Amino acid sequence: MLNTTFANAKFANPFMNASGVHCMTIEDLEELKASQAGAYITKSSTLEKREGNPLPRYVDLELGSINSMGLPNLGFDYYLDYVLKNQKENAQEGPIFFSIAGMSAAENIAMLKKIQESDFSGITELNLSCPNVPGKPQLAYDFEATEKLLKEVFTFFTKPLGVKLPPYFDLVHFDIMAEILNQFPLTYVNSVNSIGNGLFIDPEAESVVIKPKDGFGGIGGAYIKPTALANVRAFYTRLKPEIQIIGTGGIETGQDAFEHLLCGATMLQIGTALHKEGPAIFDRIIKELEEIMNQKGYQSIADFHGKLKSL
Amino acid sequence: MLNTTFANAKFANPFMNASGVHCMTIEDLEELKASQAGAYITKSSTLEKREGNPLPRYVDLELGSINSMGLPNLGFDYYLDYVLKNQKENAQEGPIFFSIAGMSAAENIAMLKKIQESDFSGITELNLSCPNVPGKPQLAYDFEATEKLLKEVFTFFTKPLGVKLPPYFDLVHFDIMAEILNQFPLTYVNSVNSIGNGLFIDPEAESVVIKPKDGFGGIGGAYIKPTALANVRAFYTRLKPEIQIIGTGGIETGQDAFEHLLCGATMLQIGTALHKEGPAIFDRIIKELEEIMNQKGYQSIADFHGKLKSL
Ligand SMILES: Cc1cc2nc3c(=O)[nH]c(=O)nc-3n(C[C@H](O)[C@H](O)[C@H](O)COP(=O)(O)O)c2cc1C
Ligand SMILES: Cc1cc2nc3c(=O)[nH]c(=O)nc-3n(C[C@H](O)[C@H](O)[C@H](O)COP(=O)(O)O)c2cc1C
Repeated sequence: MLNTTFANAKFANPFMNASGVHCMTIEDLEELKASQAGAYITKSSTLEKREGNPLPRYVDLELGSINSMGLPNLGFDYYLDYVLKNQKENAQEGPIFFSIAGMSAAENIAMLKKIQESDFSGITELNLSCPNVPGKPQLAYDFEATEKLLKEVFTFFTKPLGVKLPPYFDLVHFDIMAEILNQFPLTYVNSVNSIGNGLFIDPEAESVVIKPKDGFGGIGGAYIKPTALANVRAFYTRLKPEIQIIGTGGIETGQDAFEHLLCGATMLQIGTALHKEGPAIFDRIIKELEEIMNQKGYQSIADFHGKLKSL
Repeated sequence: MLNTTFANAKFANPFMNASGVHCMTIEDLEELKASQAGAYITKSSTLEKREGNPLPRYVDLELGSINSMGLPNLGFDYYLDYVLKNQKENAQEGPIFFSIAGMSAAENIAMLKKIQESDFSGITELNLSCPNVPGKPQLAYDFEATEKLLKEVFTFFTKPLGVKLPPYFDLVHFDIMAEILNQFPLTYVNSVNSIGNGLFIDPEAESVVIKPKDGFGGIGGAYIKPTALANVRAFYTRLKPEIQIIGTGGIETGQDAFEHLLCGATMLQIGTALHKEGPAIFDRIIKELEEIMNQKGYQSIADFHGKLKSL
């Protein structure tokens, strides 16, 4: 009963992995294809293969996780060849999502041109918010640079495109972003990427727990649900209906999923919890969401989607 | 063993209430004076009395709190007369802190002029980040507006002044702010105010939990510690040594306090936990911190202050 329509495609359920979790190699991707995830997305890629930051760069926290991966990925070509080959063996219902995170505007345009010129018929996600790349600030916090990039992208990109955004914390920022985004034929916006540059400390050792950037890393998990929900909701009420929303952040139980959908998310991505549990999480959370719906007498997501009530 | 020197004043310990919690009326303040807090601060005031937002506007959460108080306060004159009367009857070792949060630059300058002209010899905290006032974006997220205001304030304000800042999530933002602040004879910066505009949902009722701003409110408590610690540490390494730091955010145990001190905070403010526990919290947390220090063989905060180790 979780059938979903997103970007003109039908998915068995709205669950996907969040980019960067369990999607580094073809082996990881095949495991997601074999799981009950309704769809899956590749690790954000760059033109050149990258090793990422020094270890340790990821730590499981009681309330979530902190990481500073530094974009380790097997390179743009590796992922493109994989998706193109999978396009031929139609053994999946729905398109695959392809994430790109170029280190500069030039690199993102180059990758998008290649995607546009290829036979790829899936969905592309432009990551404008990686908080863990030393020397590179989050492009999506610079409204002007963001508007400039999107203008150049839409002069040639005609395929489905969505943007992964960092969290915003001021209503006026939502107004400004929504206005910039509403002018483009975007397929979706995905909120949110990690809460950037947080710090976790081991009081006994009196030190940080991750090696890169003096311990500052992206925060995810339970810590960020309040912000994730707010971002999904704030955008749901300001974006033109043509642009759908993928909600990412703090999803660990069917209840968390239910809350994102109530705010207005259509697809849902699980990061930290999937990293901790493995692909079996999809089976568990699908069962949990269905139980919630059963108890409430709901037979489809359309019964409550975007219907969060004010007081 | 928690003796502290801050703004050239000596305090029995570094603990104080965070502005807005247990400090609305003279009765609240007197209870703080009678508790074991090393110092205390008043509720942010405006020139005129304010009722604040409709109820419910504050909700305790398992991992913190969410609120949209709307600056309810008894007015600038009420707090000033109270602090002035207290100065006469010298029954306190250490100045009292006075928070102001005018709805416009003009209102802030007017209150500051009044403080400058009065006999007030305590410390003033200028709130540049109230995220719960409908229609007003956080001034501190506007670097240019913030620089202008401080430029004007320092052309006449000669008494001790500190600034309460909203959390920042991009290292470049820390660089820009540190450069703006370093040019002024500021006494301190207080990081951080609530994580702005989060959302909490009651899944059973399928609605938000607070009435104002459609349920969007400031987040505090365990949810924000990683961000709080990061802000304190990021500023500690960029600000000129003359500007000290007050760390606020997610403090509820001695260990949380220890982590803030390890990052570089000198004074510590407790918000959410004090709202939940009452002034008796000071007695508990002081014992917990001393217990940690005893186990490690530390006899004063100077032994580990700002000594967080990188990997
Ligand atoms: C180990 C790790 C790596 C990540 N890598 C990326 C990445 O390559 N691309 C991206 O857009 N987001 C990345 N994310 C961030 C997320 O996709 C997601 O937005 C985030 O973790 C918030 O969700 P969560 O609370 O479920 O973790 C990563 C998160 C983690 C935990
Ligand atoms: C009920 C409430 C009212 C608040 N009022 C103010 C206020 O008037 N001025 C201010 O600077 N901060 C205000 N804050 C924010 C805090 O002083 C503090 O920055 C925040 O709660 C983060 O700390 P915590 O994690 O200990 O709550 C308020 C917080 C709460 C819980």
